[PDB]
Amino acid sequence: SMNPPPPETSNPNKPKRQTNQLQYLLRVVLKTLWKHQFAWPFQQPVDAVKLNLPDYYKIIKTPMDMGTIKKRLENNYYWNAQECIQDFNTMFTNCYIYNKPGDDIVLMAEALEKLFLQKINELPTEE
Ligand SMILES: Cc1cc(-c2cc(CS(C)(=O)=O)cnc2Oc2ccc(F)cc2F)n2cc[nH]c(=O)c12
Repeated sequence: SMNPPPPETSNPNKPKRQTNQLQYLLRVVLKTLWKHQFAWPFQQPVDAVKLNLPDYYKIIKTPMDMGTIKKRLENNYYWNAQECIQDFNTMFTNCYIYNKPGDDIVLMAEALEKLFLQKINELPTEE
């Protein structure tokens, strides 16, 4: 029932980096997913109390959401782009585990996941 604390977006002891790939993930990949018509449920941690989903955090043990990912990109929380990509893949996998196929939320996540994959199919490089 209770909402756990949301995932950290800053850690003074974690080594940070900004790469061109990470800057792209923020400016292009995240901000394009953000504006999609299906993005709104994924823009903040799932509020199990508001939604009356006391089982949500009983089943989902590594929560993740694009709002968290956004703040992590903006705080250069990540070391490389694959760390970020893994937060996206965790967010989608969470949705498919907790829900069932055909659910409206699942249809939303599948659409987002395909757009996301289009956008990271080609990332930039550094010289
Ligand atoms: C990942 C995620 C996000 C949400 C969700 C989040 C918010 C925003 S907040 C501040 O209240 O948490 C509102 N409604 C939601 O549920 C929906 C339920 C039907 C639907 F068609 C569209 C939804 F967005 N849910 C709900 C159930 N399962 C999930 O995996 C899930």
